Amino acid sequence: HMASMEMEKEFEQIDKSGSWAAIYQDIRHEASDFPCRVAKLPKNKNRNRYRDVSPFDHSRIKLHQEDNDYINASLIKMEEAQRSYILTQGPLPNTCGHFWEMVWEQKSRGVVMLNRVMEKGSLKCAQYWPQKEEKEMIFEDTNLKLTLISEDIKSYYTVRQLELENLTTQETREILHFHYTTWPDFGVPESPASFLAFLFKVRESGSLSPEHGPVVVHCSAGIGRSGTFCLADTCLLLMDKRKDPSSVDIKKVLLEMRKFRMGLIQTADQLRFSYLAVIEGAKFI
Ligand SMILES: O=C(O)C(=O)Nc1sc2c(c1C(=O)O)CCNC2
Ligand SMILES: [Cl-]
Ligand SMILES: [Cl-]
Repeated sequence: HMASMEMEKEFEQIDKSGSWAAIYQDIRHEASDFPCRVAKLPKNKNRNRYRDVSPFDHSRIKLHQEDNDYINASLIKMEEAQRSYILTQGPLPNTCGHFWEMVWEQKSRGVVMLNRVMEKGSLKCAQYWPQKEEKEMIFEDTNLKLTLISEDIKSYYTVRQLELENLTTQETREILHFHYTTWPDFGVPESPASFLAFLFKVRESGSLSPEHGPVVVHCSAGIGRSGTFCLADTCLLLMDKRKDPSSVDIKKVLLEMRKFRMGLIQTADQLRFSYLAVIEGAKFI
């Protein structure tokens, strides 16, 4: 609760001085810079959505195949918070099989999608999941079948139940798809409240629990909206875990996160929203 007070005070000071842009640029300046050799290999060029968004070598997810283990995905491991997330780009038409291979191999229970397939007339992500029950998808390169089991469309987000089957073994797994449909690219959710309800729904599902593989989180690039979501979740969690006397430094936590994947949170206003969500979330809880 001491942490709640200090964070509100910090928020108000930043807000009054109009320092969000400067503080965000400071974070960009001091963010970790690690090699992305595998990502930059010529043969992986068509596996990357954006030339300026790559996974670091040290934290990238490796596909368990022998010919090419590369996917644009990173493991964010928050030690104190005991949270792990896989942040990845919105799959390309040729990497949908890879995406679901990763989900299978990493034993993820949930996938958090923070974008729409089409945004402002532009394709931002492949249609990597089935839209009708009787029309399943088969990914021949990775030998997986994907079936839409059910779908619940709400005003701010959609929750789906998917069934992923390893065709090689005929083993099946239930995957939860949490699709936030009202979060504009390079923007913020319509309110802290609707963001928090979404986050709480993801939390309640067990998808973030140590008993499962890490949740898969993605937007178009897997850094802007994806970064905002994970930062808020982790910081909210730390607000609860840490006893007085304590504080939660959102800037430090974000820098910690950026050790695992570049460019997490893409605008100063997304950073500001992160503060708001954590502050409001903590008050509610
Ligand atoms: O989807 C997000 O929230 C996100 O970070 N998107 C990003 S990050 C990023 C781009 C995009 C994009 O969507 O066009 C394009 C240029 N490079 C950086
Ligand atoms: Cl969509
Ligand atoms: Cl950046």
